[PDB]
Amino acid sequence: MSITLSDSAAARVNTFLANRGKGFGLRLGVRTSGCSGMAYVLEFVDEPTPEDIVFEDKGVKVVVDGKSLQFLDGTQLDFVKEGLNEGFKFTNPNVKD
Amino acid sequence: MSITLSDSAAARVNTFLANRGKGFGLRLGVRTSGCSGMAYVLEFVDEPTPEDIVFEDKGVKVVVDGKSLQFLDGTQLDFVKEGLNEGFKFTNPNVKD
Amino acid sequence: MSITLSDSAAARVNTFLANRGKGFGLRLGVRTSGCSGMAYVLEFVDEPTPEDIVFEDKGVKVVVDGKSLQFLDGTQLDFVKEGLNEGFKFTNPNVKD
Amino acid sequence: MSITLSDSAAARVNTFLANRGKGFGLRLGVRTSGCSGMAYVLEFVDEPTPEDIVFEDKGVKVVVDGKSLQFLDGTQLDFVKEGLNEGFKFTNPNVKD
Repeated sequence: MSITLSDSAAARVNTFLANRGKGFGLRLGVRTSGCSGMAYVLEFVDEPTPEDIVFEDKGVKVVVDGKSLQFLDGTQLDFVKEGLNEGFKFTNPNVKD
Repeated sequence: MSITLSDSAAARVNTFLANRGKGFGLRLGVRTSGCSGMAYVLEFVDEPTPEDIVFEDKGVKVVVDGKSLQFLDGTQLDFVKEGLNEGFKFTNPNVKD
Repeated sequence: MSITLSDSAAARVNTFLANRGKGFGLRLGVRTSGCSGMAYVLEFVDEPTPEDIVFEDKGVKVVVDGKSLQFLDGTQLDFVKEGLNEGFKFTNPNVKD
Repeated sequence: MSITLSDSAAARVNTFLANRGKGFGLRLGVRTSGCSGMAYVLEFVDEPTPEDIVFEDKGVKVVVDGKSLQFLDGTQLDFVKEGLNEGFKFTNPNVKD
């Protein structure tokens, strides 16, 4: 944590968790986009691994691999509707552009 | 640091710094690629700002904004030649894909 | 996590948790010793706060305030017997002396 | 950096550096106080090692071992006079007591 969710993102995640009928909560992750690039990833979690770090915002369990925490700290997960596009959006004060 | 450069990257950076004729060294940075994405950035530096953190690998000064250090720690800057493509490549043990 | 417990520490903590009859697990914390000093602190936890980060080693829930994580990462909690003294001991590879 | 010096601390350090007649600046470090304890350390630096991270506040070069940066980030070095006592004092918002 110092990872936060906006109302709409928590709502969206809770919506997903409710329709599914099970699950511990939300996984934030990170992967290479290619060569000089990082991509954020979202997944459902049923079970935290022993490698995982677990925390809470707006009553949503967020699971983050311990090794990925350096990249994700300070992240605000938002859910936005822009034009014909609707989906999750990651923000950092520390980062820019 | 715990940011490292490979021989070829240091060489490449030193090559760039030599042909240019001036410069303090190398800036590692980070920017949003879009929505759920981070892009690594490389720039020349003539002057560290007071916000900057400075360190050394293979006698190359690396300058990193203090706020970007969470994302870049553990980074190995390499320089690779693959097919018709030649350029810088960022690696992290912590990250994957 | 990247916070670990030795066998004896986990045993000791589980022993404590068993005799007590309840509790979520273990809190690792940090406080000022005075002027130029930090002291590690151990406490029982019944409830993770929303500020807390939770993780696992040897089936012991470790709770760490999100703000204290910078100081505690890489910590090995051990439990040692030395002479007439027996108690918890904190180690870091990164740190020395 | 995100390590800062107060006016009095920078003054004090610069005073020390001036009377000495040489030196690159200031080393912030960390050592074990004993068992469950950390102590902050201050030293002069003439030469940053390749392991070191260098930054600036109030035109004072602060040198911090890369491995010690997790413990020192967010530190405010102050210099205070309290009673018959006068000396350096380390603060963190993140930490308490």
